[PDB]
Amino acid sequence: SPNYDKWEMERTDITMKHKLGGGQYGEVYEGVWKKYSLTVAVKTLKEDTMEVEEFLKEAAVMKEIKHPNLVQLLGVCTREPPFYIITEFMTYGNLLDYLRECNRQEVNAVVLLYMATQISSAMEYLEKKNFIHRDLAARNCLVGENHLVKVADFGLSRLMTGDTYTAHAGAKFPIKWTAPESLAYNKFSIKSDVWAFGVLLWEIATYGMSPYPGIDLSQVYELLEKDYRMERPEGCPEKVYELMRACWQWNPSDRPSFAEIHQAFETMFQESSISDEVEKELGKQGV
Repeated sequence: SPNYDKWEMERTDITMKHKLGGGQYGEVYEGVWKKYSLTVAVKTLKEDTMEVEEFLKEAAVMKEIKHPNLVQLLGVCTREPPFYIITEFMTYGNLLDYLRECNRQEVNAVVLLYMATQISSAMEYLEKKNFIHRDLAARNCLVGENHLVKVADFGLSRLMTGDTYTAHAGAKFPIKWTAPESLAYNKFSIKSDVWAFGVLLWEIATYGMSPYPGIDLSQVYELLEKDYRMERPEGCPEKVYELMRACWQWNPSDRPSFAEIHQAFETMFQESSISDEVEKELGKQGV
């Protein structure tokens, strides 16, 4: 069979539970895959099916990639019109929703920088293999136990060339995460995804606050096109802000690579990562 998947397993082997985002995250449910007795996340695609392209693409990428910092496929069911995408159960939900509802005393600056390190590592796997996310965001990242964050699919595609305008019409969901270049010309590149990563860095440092909050959506386009980019989050280190602002560099040719971004995280997280040379802790972000 041409649409067969060894990842495709019997739906009957899963007992569904509570919906994890049936309200405003799609038709997402909790389940348990009986033959392993492990709790799972189940995406159904029955009702509105606004983006069959994007959910079916999630299955396609997860079969071509596997890493603990990319949401790992547990199975699928694409043999049936109500398409299912089965993944791991992440305890704390989306990174966006977690940070907004988390205890900032526990989930402090030091973990927040570490999330950005895990995510830049995750993206580096994709970029190495010529995959692109083009839609990178805290809502498109997940968090589980041991403060573990991982990047997800959500419009994850193959970059291949990244030779400008590499897209498929609806190649974005969140407008405030979409680059000025991508708003004006609908053009995506690896540098347009670097913008989305910068907005994600902002989200993490602001405990999940929305980019450019309180300014009108019809004005978002205007300001981003006039080279506007978010300011330093309160409690965010200067060193991280240099990186963050660089991800929002106006010229794509002057904008940093994932190589340069990774080295920036790697040096900063070995000021914090030592966790031994610094006695009596290091770094306190209040609010």
